[PDB]
Amino acid sequence: TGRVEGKVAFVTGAARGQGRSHAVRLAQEGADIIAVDICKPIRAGVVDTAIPASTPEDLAETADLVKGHNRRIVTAEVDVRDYDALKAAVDSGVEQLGRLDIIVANAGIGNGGDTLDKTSEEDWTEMIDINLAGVWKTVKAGVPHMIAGGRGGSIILTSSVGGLKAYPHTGHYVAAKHGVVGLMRAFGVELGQHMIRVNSVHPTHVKTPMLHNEGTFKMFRPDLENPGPDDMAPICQMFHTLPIPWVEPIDISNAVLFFASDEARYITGVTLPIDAGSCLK
Amino acid sequence: TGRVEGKVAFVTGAARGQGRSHAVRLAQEGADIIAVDICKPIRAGVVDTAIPASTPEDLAETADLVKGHNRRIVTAEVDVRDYDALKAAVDSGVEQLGRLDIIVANAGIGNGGDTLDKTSEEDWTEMIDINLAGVWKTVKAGVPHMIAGGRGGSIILTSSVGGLKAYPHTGHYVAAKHGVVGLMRAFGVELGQHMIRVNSVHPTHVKTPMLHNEGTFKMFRPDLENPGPDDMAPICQMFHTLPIPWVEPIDISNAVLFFASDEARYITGVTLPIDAGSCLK
Amino acid sequence: TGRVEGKVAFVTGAARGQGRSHAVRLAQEGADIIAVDICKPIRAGVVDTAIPASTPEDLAETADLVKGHNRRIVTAEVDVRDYDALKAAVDSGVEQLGRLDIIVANAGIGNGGDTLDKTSEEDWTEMIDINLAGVWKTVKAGVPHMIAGGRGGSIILTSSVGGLKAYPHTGHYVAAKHGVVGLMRAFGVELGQHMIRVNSVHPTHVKTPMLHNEGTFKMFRPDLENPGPDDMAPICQMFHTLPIPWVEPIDISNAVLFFASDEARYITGVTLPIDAGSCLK
Amino acid sequence: TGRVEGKVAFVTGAARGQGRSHAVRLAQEGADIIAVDICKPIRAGVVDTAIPASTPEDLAETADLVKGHNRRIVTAEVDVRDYDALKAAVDSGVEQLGRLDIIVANAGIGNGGDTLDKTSEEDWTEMIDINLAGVWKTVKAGVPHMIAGGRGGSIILTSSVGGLKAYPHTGHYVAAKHGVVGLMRAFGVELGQHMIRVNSVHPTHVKTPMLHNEGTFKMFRPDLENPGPDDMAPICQMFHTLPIPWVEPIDISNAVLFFASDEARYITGVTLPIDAGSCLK
Ligand SMILES: NC(=O)c1ccc[n+]([C@@H]2O[C@H](COP(=O)([O-])OP(=O)(O)OC[C@H]3O[C@@H](n4cnc5c(N)ncnc54)[C@H](O)[C@@H]3O)[C@@H](O)[C@H]2O)c1
Ligand SMILES: NC(=O)c1ccc[n+]([C@@H]2O[C@H](COP(=O)([O-])OP(=O)(O)OC[C@H]3O[C@@H](n4cnc5c(N)ncnc54)[C@H](O)[C@@H]3O)[C@@H](O)[C@H]2O)c1
Ligand SMILES: NC(=O)c1ccc[n+]([C@@H]2O[C@H](COP(=O)([O-])OP(=O)(O)OC[C@H]3O[C@@H](n4cnc5c(N)ncnc54)[C@H](O)[C@@H]3O)[C@@H](O)[C@H]2O)c1
Ligand SMILES: NC(=O)c1ccc[n+]([C@@H]2O[C@H](COP(=O)([O-])OP(=O)(O)OC[C@H]3O[C@@H](n4cnc5c(N)ncnc54)[C@H](O)[C@@H]3O)[C@@H](O)[C@H]2O)c1
Repeated sequence: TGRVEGKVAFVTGAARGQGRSHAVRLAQEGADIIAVDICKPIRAGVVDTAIPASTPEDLAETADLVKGHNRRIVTAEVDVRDYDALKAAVDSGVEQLGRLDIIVANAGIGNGGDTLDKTSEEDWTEMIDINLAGVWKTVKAGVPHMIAGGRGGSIILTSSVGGLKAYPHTGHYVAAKHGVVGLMRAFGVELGQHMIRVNSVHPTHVKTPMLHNEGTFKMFRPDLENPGPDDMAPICQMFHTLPIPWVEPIDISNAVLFFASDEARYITGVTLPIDAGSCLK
Repeated sequence: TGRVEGKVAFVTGAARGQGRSHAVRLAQEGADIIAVDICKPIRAGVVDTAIPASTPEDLAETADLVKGHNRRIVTAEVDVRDYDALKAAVDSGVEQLGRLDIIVANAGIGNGGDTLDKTSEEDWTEMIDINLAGVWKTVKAGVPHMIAGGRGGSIILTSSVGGLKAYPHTGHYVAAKHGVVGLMRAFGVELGQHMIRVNSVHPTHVKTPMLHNEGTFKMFRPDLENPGPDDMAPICQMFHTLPIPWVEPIDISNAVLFFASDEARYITGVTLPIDAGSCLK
Repeated sequence: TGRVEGKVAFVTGAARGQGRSHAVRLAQEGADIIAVDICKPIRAGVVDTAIPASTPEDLAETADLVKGHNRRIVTAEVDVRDYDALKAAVDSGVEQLGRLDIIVANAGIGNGGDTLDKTSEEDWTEMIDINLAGVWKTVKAGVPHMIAGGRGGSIILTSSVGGLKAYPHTGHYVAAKHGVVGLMRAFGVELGQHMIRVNSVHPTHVKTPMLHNEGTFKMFRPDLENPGPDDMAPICQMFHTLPIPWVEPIDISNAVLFFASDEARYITGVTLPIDAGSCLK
Repeated sequence: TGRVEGKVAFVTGAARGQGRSHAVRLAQEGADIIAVDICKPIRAGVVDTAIPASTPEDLAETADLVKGHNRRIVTAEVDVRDYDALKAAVDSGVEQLGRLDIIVANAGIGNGGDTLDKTSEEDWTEMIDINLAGVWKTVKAGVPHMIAGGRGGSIILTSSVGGLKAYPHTGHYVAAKHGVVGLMRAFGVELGQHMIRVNSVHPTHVKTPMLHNEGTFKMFRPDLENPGPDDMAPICQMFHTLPIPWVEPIDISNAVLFFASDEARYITGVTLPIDAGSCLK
């Protein structure tokens, strides 16, 4: 039997990166998946962002990978900011798949890059709306289905090392990610009575398009004209106690899997770094 | 002679409660004050709140108390959500008083009271807008004046025990107050280069109208028909290691004063509970 | 293929309880075991302790269980306080089993029960010597074998909820268990360069003879003449967010297994509660 | 009126450095002092230490400074490891001065410098005995006098940044200093009933002979033949968010004074860094 055999997991930001990885790993271990992603640029008139937008095709690819593990998947192209649309998608996914046992609130963005005193209200607001309020909305949408099932469940919120410590030029993201720790604790204290566990994962740098993009390469290596990942690697590695530059999506997925599984049945309220020792520094 | 002699402090939520106490204590110790408060109900059409709104007269009373210590005060009736209006008020205050050395981001609200899965988006959004984004706006408005002075300075953010641990029916407030810890850390890492310190205070229950109101008395003591503070005291006391029911505004002001003063010149990045040992439980 | 297939784990306190469970779970998942336990009363002339001593037969039983999973086990009856004897036992175990990949520093005691200001130096010293210095000695004995292997490895220290928060009448234990968090961090920063991860587990109450003994029953339920586990259960449950009285040894072993496995290859420096939400309170 | 007018403070490690500063600062603010220090080398046959020993004359110099503030002082040359001697000294001090309101458990050492896997049991044991068990003994000796006074009180334990995070080659010290956080929490939960507050201070580098010695200069600047403090400054500064190389004893004393004073009457259970932002990194 797989470690989440017979369960259903709702994963946001599932089009690519960590969210894709979570969908696929959970499916490998026996779960069917409700996979949602915006699949559009975050800001309507704007495609020229450092972090590229995801596409409908990215989400279709996630679906094909999940089906390759002989599991079912319901996909929906929906913005976690649009609560009514998100709730409709989750409602339909639970109709189709029969239950909801696991929530992985993974969807998130980067924007901005100014000091916090020079950050625009537009960048601030978008950041809070997705990375904090969107996580709230994700749990709010899924949890009535988990409660009604009467079997308990497991909720994993994606924070960051930035939910535990700060770094210059990321302050709006740090505020949001710290707020996610509050959501984890608040939901944990309210939902424990239903044998629902709530925990957060805190990745260091992860090899996804959020990290590996031209804008980010240039920010980490302003001394170079056309830096790539190999140029950024030694700078990222300085943040770690283990001598690696970043973790992989599978590393985060393996933590999510642990929390989702019955092997972590009595683990709730925890902030778990998957950070190669960043938080020891 | 005073511990903040010759300094100027910008205090939000100064109409009453802790913010009034901060303004008066800092003035007692030699600071002039830029005091801001919304001075009206939080939600335009709405006075049916458990926590009563502040008034213009409340802020005028604070001003009289500050003047009683032979210090100057500039007051403004402004909502911390309205960044342009807040910035204009602070700009005018610094014109009048000559400098800005201390920021105390104290303004905050309570609302709601449902479980977090049942919290309205209206209540959520108002809470984040004031208790998280309002604190960000407060620092953003004040800090250019502190940087430009070239003398360093001290920024104190008011979080809560709720910014460190959760309690049922307060989850949106907990998310905001945890976000405030992120703001503290983020501003701390960015502003240290200017010899600006950033720290947060985390009160337990404080005797102000935010705690002492009819709605709250009845909520803490549903067994009584007309409960007052004496009836709520033993319930609040159960949260503490020291056998007291709540701290007073002066207790929070004394911590603010410590952080504002040169006696805390090299203290930055700290989360300081004034909590009667709540966080030991 | 087991999650620790082909590895060797060194587990202290392996005669019963959590340590036995760790040996057996790790064996089930493919590891051979170096299992050590004092197998005698902690204090030479003294058998009438609240927590009963382990016996040689207890350790023989652990061995039979590991062999039942078709794995190899080397046992040794040794006190973790006797560094030279412990080192000799580990040296022999590694000779026999070929490598050392995982260290589980699980041996521990309770004693005392007075307030910390009334705790005897005898009780203090024994507590520190086993629960803090014995953990240090365990890692010190095993890690040269792990380093010399050149394959990286994983070290798990057993702390407690008492390594993160205090409770009356357990203060010497709390000091030791907080010291264990220091050892985890210190070894983590030093050993990361070898791709050796170091983490700590923090159990709430666990159903082992350390919890389930006549002395402890009477302490939790002084109102009863002959209390048993059922009488203690509701008191223990008040410490938790999930409505359970205690976790089982397997719950701790499943966390140890996660950290020991390649699925946690980049997780280091973490304090992981398996505490049913005790640390949310 | 001084901020600790009419109080008596018991300070260990009072011969020089931070302890001297605490004694003098508390005296300046109106407290009489029971000042203890070993005033001898730590290890009987041994003066070849990087950190120089204190002397009886150092303690006499502290006493002269306290008397210069027109306060009384009782001095004793006593090792905090010798509980019976320490208790006898405190008992006599309280006879002479009439009460005990404040305890400052400041005495501490450095030794060793190997990795934790290569640290001798001699160095380990001395470190735990003084920096952990010595702190326990200090509170144990003083606190009955505080309890019996019936006026409440304040206990400050000196930990370190090393009680919150680790650094290579300091692991035994880190274990002890983390244990001190456990003592603080344990005493906090037990003594709150008596209106006794317990808190810890966590200095970064402090300009005392523990930091400023030949051995340490050479260790921080192996590239130089005869390095002094000016050469060590930029290396220490790299650990901080504020651009300073170290704090001064007065900075720690100002935090001790705050906690000792009625201005911190409801503050208990807190870990307070005076660290120039080290813990933000
Ligand atoms: N990549 C890193 O280094 C790193 C480090 C720490 C934490 N994180 C966090 O991990 C999580 C996953 O990020 P990732 O690395 O996979 O990045 P990613 O950008 O590859 O994936 C994020 C996915 O979320 C989706 N998304 C964003 N906003 C959305 C919205 N409003 N509604 C629905 N979907 C939305 C995106 O379209 C994208 O497909 C995020 O919360 C991120 O903040 C990332
Ligand atoms: N009272 C408690 O028990 C308690 C406990 C922990 C933390 N806190 C926090 O302490 C701080 C002070 O609260 P208090 O106890 O003095 O309560 P209070 O309600 O007496 O005072 C808060 C003041 O903030 C003002 N304010 C609210 N929203 C505003 C806005 N948008 N713009 C400008 N001013 C605004 C109010 O008008 C009021 O005068 C708040 O951040 C609160 O969350 C309070
Ligand atoms: N049982 C609980 O509720 C609980 C809660 C939190 C943490 N812990 C910790 O979990 C760990 C395991 O305890 P357990 O619950 O399995 O209790 P247990 O008493 O059943 O098992 C502990 C084992 O450690 C062995 N041991 C003790 N001192 C030793 C020494 N000097 N040298 C070698 N072996 C020695 C004992 O003989 C015993 O076999 C301990 O570190 C304990 O402090 C236990
Ligand atoms: N100096 C730093 O950079 C630094 C940084 C963090 C924490 N600390 C801590 O601050 C405290 C004060 O150290 P300091 O900087 O003033 O150093 P210091 O060496 O100048 O002073 C420490 C004093 O403690 C005394 N002492 C040591 N062992 C003793 C014992 N067994 N009994 C009685 N007295 C004893 C010494 O004789 C000395 O007078 C210590 O706990 C230390 O670990 C220091």
